[PDB]
Amino acid sequence: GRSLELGAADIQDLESFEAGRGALPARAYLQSDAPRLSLNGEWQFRLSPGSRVAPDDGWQLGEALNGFESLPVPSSWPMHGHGAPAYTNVQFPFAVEPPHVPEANPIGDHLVVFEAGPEFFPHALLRFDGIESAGTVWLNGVELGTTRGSRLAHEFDVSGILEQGENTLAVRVAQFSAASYVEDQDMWWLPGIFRDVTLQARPAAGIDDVFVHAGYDHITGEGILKVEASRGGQAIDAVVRVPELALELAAGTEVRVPAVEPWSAEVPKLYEAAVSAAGESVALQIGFRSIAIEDAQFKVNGRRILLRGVNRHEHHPRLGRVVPRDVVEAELRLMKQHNINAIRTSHYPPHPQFLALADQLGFYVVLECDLETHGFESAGWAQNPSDDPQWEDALVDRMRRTVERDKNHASVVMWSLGNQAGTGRNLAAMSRWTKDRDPSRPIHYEGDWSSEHVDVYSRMYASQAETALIGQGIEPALNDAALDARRRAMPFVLCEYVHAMGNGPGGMSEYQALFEKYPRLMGGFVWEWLEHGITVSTADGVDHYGYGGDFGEEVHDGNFVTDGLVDADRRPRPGLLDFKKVIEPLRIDVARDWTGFTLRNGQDFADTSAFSFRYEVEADGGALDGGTVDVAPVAPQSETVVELPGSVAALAAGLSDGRPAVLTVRAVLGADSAWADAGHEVAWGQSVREPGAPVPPAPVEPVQVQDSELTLGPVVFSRATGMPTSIGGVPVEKLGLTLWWAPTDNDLGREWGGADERPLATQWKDAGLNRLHTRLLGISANPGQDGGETLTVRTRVSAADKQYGVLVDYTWSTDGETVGLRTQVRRDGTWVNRGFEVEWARIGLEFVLGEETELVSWFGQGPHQSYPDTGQGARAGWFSLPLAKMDVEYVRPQECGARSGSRSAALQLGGRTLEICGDPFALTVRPYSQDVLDAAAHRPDLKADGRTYLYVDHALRGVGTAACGPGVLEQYRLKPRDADFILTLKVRS
Amino acid sequence: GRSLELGAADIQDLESFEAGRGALPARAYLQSDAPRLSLNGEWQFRLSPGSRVAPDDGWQLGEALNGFESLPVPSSWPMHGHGAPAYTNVQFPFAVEPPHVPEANPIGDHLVVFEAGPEFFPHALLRFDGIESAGTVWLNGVELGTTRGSRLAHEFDVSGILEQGENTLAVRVAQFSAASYVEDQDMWWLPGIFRDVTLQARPAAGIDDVFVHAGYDHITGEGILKVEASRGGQAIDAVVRVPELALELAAGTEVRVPAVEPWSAEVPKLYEAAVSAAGESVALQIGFRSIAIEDAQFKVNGRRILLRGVNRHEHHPRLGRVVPRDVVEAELRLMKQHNINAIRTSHYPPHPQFLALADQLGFYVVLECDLETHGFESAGWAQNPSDDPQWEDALVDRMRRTVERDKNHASVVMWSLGNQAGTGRNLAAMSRWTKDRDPSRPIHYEGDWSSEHVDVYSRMYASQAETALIGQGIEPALNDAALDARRRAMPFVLCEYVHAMGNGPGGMSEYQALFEKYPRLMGGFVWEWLEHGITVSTADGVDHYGYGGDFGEEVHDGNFVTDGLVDADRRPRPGLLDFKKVIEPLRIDVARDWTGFTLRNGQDFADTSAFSFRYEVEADGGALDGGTVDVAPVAPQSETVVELPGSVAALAAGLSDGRPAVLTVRAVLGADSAWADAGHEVAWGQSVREPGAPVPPAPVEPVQVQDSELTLGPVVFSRATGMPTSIGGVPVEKLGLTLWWAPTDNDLGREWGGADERPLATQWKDAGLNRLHTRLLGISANPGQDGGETLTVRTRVSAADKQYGVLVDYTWSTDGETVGLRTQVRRDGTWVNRGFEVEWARIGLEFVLGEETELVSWFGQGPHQSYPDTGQGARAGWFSLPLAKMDVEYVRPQECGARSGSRSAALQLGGRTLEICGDPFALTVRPYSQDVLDAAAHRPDLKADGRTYLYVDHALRGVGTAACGPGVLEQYRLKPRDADFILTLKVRS
Ligand SMILES: OC[C@H]1O[C@@H](O)[C@H](O)[C@@H](O)[C@H]1O
Ligand SMILES: OC[C@H]1O[C@](O)(CO)[C@@H](O)[C@@H]1O
Ligand SMILES: OC[C@H]1O[C@](O)(CO)[C@@H](O)[C@@H]1O
Ligand SMILES: OC[C@H]1O[C@](O)(CO)[C@@H](O)[C@@H]1O
Ligand SMILES: OC[C@H]1O[C@](O)(CO)[C@@H](O)[C@@H]1O
Ligand code: NA
Ligand code: NA
Ligand code: NA
Ligand code: NA
Repeated sequence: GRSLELGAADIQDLESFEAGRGALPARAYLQSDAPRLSLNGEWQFRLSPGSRVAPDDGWQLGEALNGFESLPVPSSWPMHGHGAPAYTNVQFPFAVEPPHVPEANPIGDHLVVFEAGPEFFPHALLRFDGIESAGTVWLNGVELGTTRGSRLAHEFDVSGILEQGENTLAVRVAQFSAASYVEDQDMWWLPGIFRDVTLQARPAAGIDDVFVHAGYDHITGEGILKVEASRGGQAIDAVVRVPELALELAAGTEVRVPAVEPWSAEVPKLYEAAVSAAGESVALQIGFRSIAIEDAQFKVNGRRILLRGVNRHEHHPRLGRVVPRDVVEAELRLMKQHNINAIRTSHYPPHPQFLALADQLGFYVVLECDLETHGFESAGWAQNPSDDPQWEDALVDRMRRTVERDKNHASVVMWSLGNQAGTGRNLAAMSRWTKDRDPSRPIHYEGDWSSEHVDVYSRMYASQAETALIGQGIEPALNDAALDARRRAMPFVLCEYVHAMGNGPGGMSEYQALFEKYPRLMGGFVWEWLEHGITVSTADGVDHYGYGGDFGEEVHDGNFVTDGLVDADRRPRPGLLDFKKVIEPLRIDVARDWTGFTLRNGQDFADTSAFSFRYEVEADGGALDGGTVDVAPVAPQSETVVELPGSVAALAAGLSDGRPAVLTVRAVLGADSAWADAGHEVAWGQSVREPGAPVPPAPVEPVQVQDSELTLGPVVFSRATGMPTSIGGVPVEKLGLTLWWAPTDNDLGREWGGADERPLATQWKDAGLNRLHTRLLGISANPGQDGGETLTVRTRVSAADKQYGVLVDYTWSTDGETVGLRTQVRRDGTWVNRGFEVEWARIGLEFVLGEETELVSWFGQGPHQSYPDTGQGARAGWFSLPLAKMDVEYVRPQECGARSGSRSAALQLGGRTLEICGDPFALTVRPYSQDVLDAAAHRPDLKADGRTYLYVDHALRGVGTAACGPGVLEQYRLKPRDADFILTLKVRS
Repeated sequence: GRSLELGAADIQDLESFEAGRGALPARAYLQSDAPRLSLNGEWQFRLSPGSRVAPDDGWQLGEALNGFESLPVPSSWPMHGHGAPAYTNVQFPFAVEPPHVPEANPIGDHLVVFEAGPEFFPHALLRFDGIESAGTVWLNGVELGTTRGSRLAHEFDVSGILEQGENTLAVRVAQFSAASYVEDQDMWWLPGIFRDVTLQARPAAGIDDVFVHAGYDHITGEGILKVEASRGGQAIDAVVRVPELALELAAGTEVRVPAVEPWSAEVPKLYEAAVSAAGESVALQIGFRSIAIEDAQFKVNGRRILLRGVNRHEHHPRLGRVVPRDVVEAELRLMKQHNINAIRTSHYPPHPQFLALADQLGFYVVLECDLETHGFESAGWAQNPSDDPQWEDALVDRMRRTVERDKNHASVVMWSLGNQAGTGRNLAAMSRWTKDRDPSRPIHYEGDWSSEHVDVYSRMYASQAETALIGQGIEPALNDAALDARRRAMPFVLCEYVHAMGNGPGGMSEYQALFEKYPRLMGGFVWEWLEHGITVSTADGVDHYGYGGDFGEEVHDGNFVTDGLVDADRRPRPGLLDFKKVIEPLRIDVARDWTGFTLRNGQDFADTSAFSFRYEVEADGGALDGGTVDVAPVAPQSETVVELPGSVAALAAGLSDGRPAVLTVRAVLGADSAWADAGHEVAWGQSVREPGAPVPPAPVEPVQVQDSELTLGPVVFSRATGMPTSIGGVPVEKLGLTLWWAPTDNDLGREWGGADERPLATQWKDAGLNRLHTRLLGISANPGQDGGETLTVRTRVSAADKQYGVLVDYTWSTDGETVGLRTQVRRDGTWVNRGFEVEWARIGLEFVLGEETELVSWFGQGPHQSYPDTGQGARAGWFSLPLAKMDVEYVRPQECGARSGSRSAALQLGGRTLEICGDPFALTVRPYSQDVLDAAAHRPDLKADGRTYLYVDHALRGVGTAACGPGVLEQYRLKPRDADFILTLKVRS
């Protein structure tokens, strides 16, 4: 007997190493006057759980369809109730045995009917800009071919198949195929026809492909122009016209434009052009720019540039991989509004419409091929497609389609072979093909650290320390002298750094100082631009983002998909506010005497003519003075000192010697730009006259003693515990020391190095920092002033089963009006647990009040959160926010919302108002406890309990980027130590 | 100013290093004719959360009590709604800063009123047999004293305080005190007055203490008798009478009884005696026995003994530390019924009534002092009370009270200083005091491996391998030559071994063989006798046991308190059934020809006269022959061969050469004993004629092919998957390979050694063994016989993200009646993950049937579960049980219920009956899946889903004792390997 299994034919095709069959030559995405009909819209769709059960019932004819239902196209079909999204980071969701596919393989059959007028005859084609991951296509029942390369475009000739009038298009899509083994990016698995489908006419004497070459000679200022045009792979006679430059030339000839204005991310000058043959005309946007590497520097138009980058995935919280155009435009505007100038298309080519937007708004684009075999690493890279000769044609095809589609856009300054694909022969073949095809753009690929087949040295998450050694050209040498000589002559780029997951990222300033200091350093791209949160609702109607595991995944990686500077709806996270400041292209150093400010132009090409420089002096009441000062344009990388009007300094000299006041100088847009309105803030700097130290109240009030209570002015103490039970009428339910916070995503990551690789969160739990207990040692009153007394309460704080502890003494004093509180902390015993030193999250106090807080106001850093190694974007001033807005809406709740650098605070408990002053402290106010915060997996898990949780911290730990990359830097760590700090409290009813 | 805190006086007393004040001389627990009044019953009780808030409102007078309510005494008050139980193993539930106590310290005020008649005047006392942990006692308002030593007795003189008529007793009990630091046993923390309270009259010319000395001369057979009696610490004139021995002697004089019958656990001969003065008489039970160590052997009455022991805690699932007397008697009977002969009072003296029961029923008792400082280990033993001079008086007091109370009982053969208390000067002081006081009993203590201050070498959980080296006297030497010479001359005891947590314990047989082989080995005590489950109910009324964490504990150790041979209600676990067989005191080896059996008397003193030897031959239908055979008494440690009646062997010779049959020889009690009825089984042995190999059915039926289904006789296959969808009408929902089981408690423990210390359960999860997936490679029919065909289904099984897999081929054959299934397993790729070899739990098949199973029957080992390194108690025969009874009711659900050694099985699905035959396999049937079993934390989490989960295993892993002690032994491990095995199936409707 012979075979009896079902569907072996479909599965054999899915297991194919080949690049897909039947498609036209890969070419550029071109704006053409040829008639076109978009087939996007409502299609019919049927889902089958595997190939062996996918019906073979002639559905491709579209007649008598059973089981089909409406579905929009383009779409990621798990976003519409057909199956569910599934998130994995590295691990494959199927057994690793290439090229084989699992039995559980969603098969989607798509069908649409459309009308083809006489414009699409004799010749036309069908274009698919993306199918995840394996498509088969029929038109009127005849097979056109298949598609491989989920984020790449495929075109099929329908001449003689397309019929006048009604036509029926059928597409079978398999989620998984052999191609899934090379599409293992860290993101959601989402099958579907997720990009545009277009019917295009191909008139005779038309234009199939165009290759624009627009160089710039920064010495002469000339533009070097050659525009290739071809039909069916052969060069053709066509006319290229550039009206603005008074140019008419034949395609295929190189000319020298006497003077062009060069293209850059800062000044994205574009010239409108058209290349036309008898039967077709293509409209182009030409940006003249040349890219070169010399003296170990990445240079554009003769100047080293600094990349202020992000890694941009394509994701939408409700449509999956389908990003509507208005979302693309909005988010690119938002990037510019935060001083971003570079984008890495992690880790695949974007929607083809993205390229023209990058050209127009101004971004340096690393365009990356759709290739990642990350899941093979855990097996020592055994069977890695990148080094398997059977995969060469498939991988070269991926690179070719990547290069051909976008080769005409000035914004693309580097080609990238892929991401986390190891090293191998097929990667070298992709580089060789690209170098031969387009030598005008350097090659990028991080996976091969030897850098044998690339033109820049790229790394991800290298420490600040190692980056400094690379910046100096003193990194350790490669074992191969020839390769080392090559790599040392390359400029260095961080294709991913300062992982922006949750609270953070920390340590951005230390990287940036190196970027500004060492020319070899090209800059870096933050990981990543957006969180891939998927919107989920409840019968309550409450909306929250879901992540890995929230969709039934047998195998997932949790919330590592929510690791962005903005949430899935492009709401900024605090890290973006800080990032904007870190990469600001102008440096403003306000003089302490308020006479002027130093201004350095950090841009690479533009001067300062685009900015209006404005100043304001704000005080306790409000603004005292302000205006605008004229600055002679400052050349790029140049420096000057700007005088402020004499009234500003005189105003500084006239203050009371205790009055706080802030002078802020800002650089805003003088006029509307393509990405923001006039007045938009780009850079800023401050100088502060800080408020004098607060006066401790004279201890003139005595301590009144009762059986179970002590009273000292407005404070009533529980005589049993020694802690206050109310201050001026507001109930105090608990007061104690804090040393711990609800772990951030970073605290949950392993900090490599040392024999201790427990995450900091685990070190804390093992140490008991989350379950502190306090023992009362004694209560004592002492002589103060004029019959007054101070009340000292001695305690020891520790945790169950631990011998180490801390002695805490609270000294209370009052004049009847304000309350003086002095806290003294002293280590008792060695703070070591499980053989390693315990580290602290904080040294602070937790006040639990028995009433809710409606409003929180403070003088310090704001408006958003700030921790020791973050908060660059938090400026000095007076701020006020409702309680809900003090919080930060991370998908997985975690420590957040602390306002470091606070000098004074005011909580409003309805009619009463609680004020806190003292030496600089961090402020946090929450309607729920830390234990509720730590336990919560999603924001709906957080509930108010009618209380106010007030945190006053004398010291804080940094947050770092330990979820992926460096942990907290040394200077921001918090090791157990003795400490003392003073506060003052007061209630206004 | 000076102090203002509350309750400093009470707290100062709780923090005291002293042994408690005001009590009478520690003495023996004596049965006296002096009038006594038990004050047990309903008391009044008030709970306060700490000393600083415990009222000082004169409640001791019992007048005008506010906040008091009824509570029984004795009691563990968290067992009655006042607070809650809390379980920790090693870790202290409070900060470790001796002698200080936490602010959260439940304070229980107890009060009772009683009448004192003229019998209690002039002199009387109050006796407290246990208070956890610190008691203060007032009678009619006057303080008698305090108590320390929670499981020790205290007596207070009330002469001149006790008043004629009504009296008021008030007791304040603090849960925590300085004493808690030395009472860190692995058990529930349970405050309360948990043992009897008694008013005793002390007539003039009475007897306060008695010290019985009853030695035995095994050469002459003489008894060496001296009975000390004293009053107020001075020897007194008193008469000792022993009627059975015709003895009248003065107390304080040693005499030589010409002939006594010696006492042993096997023959606990006791002589009734009375010692009397003018005003009081004490009734004693005297067992003549002498204990000695010679030639590195622990000897009683001149013979080396073998300890068949358990560690006995005192626990009740609803009363806490209060064990009712009828429960004590029942559980001690149950121990004897399972061949146990020794008890360790882990880790404190038991209720005083326990000692007379041990004397009467016959146990070798290690009586252990109330001392354990385990929680100091994690800090390098810093501050350990065992070596702190300030604790010497407190610890000597503990030992003194321990020794004095029970010194008169023959069952106590060793004194133990404590448990897991490290090493230190105070332990040496406790040993020195004990040696001087009672030299007739050797000293035990495991904590000091050098054994400097003990008379036996004790260890816990030493591997079988190290035990064998110790048995041979070739263990590694101590650095001190003098101490090494001493320890090598000591016999060796395992005070705890084969940890009996969950499924297990495994490896009991390997220890036992060493015990029988090496005289130096004294035996061992299983950890532990009982699970400390606490009963919990729901509104449903369903009862289940709770463990650590189920009572709100901030700090707990989960289900490690449920680690016993019986559950809290004394229901046997399978481990006890196996243990009974492992330690059976007779060895019965049935001859293969059924002519007779070898019989070895494993006892140390008794012959075989107490046993009736019975035989039976059981066959498929039922019993064929049986009767009783007369055995001449066999001396201890002697051997003989017993002939069986000729009809037995002739019956063996006459069987069909394929018929299964079992000959069982049993040793039962010939007459009622004190611990069981006549006919109770003590030892057994078997000889089996196994059934012939099953015949594979002739493959005469062909394979019928259809579009979506294949049929081969009674099996219908899904043509898409290749798996059967029904066999003879019973629906099959899934069929696949298994390599994993729901981790046992042992699988969750770390196996120390090797660079891999992940628990086996974690190794499995990391390896994906719990989430296997199967890919279909092909289906093929082949020529069988006379037009019949066999159907082969080739598959590959792996898991997501893994490259290793296994190829599984199912060959199906049928003659129309029975179904022949051959399974072939072959490794594909190296089964390595996270750098270490993957191990398998099993090689088997899981059948998921679409109907429920009411009954499971099989021929194999039973009735209870058996795994490769367990099941010693499972004997060969035919068994049948309802589905619920196939399961094992472990508190935390886990893998259990497998019946290894099965030759045939019959599941009844209502009207239809599914039969499985084949070479030996393991059988398991469950109404729920493995994923539900693994997820379940308590038995209510298990739910039936209307299906039958049938597991047929060709190979199984052992279970070991890795939760604490050795993991699975080498010969029971299951490393990935190729395998093949045949089965036959058949349905009877
Ligand atoms: O090496 C550490 C291990 O040592 C063994 O002897 C014993 O099972 C335990 O103490 C365990 O912790
Ligand atoms: O550049 C054009 C290239 O693209 C392909 O057509 C893929 O369809 C190849 O056949 C050709 O080489
Ligand atoms: O014609 C523009 C470009 O496209 C090709 O024709 C092939 O697609 C190339 O030969 C040319 O460089
Ligand atoms: O053996 C009697 C011993 O017991 C104690 O009374 C404890 O109350 C000690 O005072 C005495 O030494
Ligand atoms: O009297 C019996 C035993 O008890 C004591 O009197 C003290 O309690 C000891 O002197 C004696 O050995
Ligand atoms: Na996050
Ligand atoms: Na991620
Ligand atoms: Na258990
Ligand atoms: Na235990």
